[PDB]
Amino acid sequence: PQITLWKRPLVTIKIGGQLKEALLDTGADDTVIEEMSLPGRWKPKMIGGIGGFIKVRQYDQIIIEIAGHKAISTVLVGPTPVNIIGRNLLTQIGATLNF
Amino acid sequence: PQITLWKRPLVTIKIGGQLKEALLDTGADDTVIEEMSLPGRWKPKMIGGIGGFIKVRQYDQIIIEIAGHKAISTVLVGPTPVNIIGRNLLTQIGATLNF
Ligand SMILES: CC(C)(C)NC(=O)[C@@H]1CN(Cc2cccnc2)CCN1C[C@@H](O)C[C@@H](Cc1ccccc1)C(=O)N[C@H]1c2ccccc2C[C@H]1O
Ligand SMILES: [Cl-]
Repeated sequence: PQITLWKRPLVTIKIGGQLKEALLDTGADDTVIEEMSLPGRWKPKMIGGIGGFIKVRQYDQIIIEIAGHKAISTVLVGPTPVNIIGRNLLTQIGATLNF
Repeated sequence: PQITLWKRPLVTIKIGGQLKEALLDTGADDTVIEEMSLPGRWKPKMIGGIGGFIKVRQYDQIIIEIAGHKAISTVLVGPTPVNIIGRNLLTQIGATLNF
């Protein structure tokens, strides 16, 4: 699709076998999902936003589907106020910002 | 142009007559610029991101140029880590997210 930006560019994702809504975020380097149970090994990380930092669980090689695109990438899980799809996955689905 | 997302989507902006670099951010509702001297009336506001909220100066009806595209909009100024161009201005220059 070509997504206009009058509202938040939200898409449906599947992660850990669960359907969720997430924000396509060109300003985010990484993909960060709200606190959930996810199976697998992980390692701690801290990531920085506009209001400071949060601690997350970094999961490598996680299967995730984004607006029907089947992907495999690193997914961070932590106390983000919104599910965020960042550049690591925007690149996998071939997204571009056009003007 | 059409900007891929292998790298941060950084562009040159002009604000207050001064050239700066900024991030085109579809995940940002608003536009927030690092602390700078900008003429004009303003009022305080809070904006929230990962990590919490920050207090900024809200300037209404500010002229700004984004990668050669002029626009007039609300611009926030405060202790943001990076200059961010949000949806309020992305929509004004006709930007879309495509995949
Ligand atoms: C990987 C991670 C997600 C942590 N990235 C960010 O938070 C980066 C941080 N940098 C900075 C950075 C910090 C440290 C290291 N490298 C980079 C600045 C830009 N953000 C990207 C933003 O797009 C993220 C969104 C998330 C969000 C959306 C809706 C509601 C809550 C949170 C964001 O912060 N948006 C907020 C926002 C932003 C600007 C203006 C107004 C508003 C309101 C709101 O839309
Ligand atoms: Cl859960």
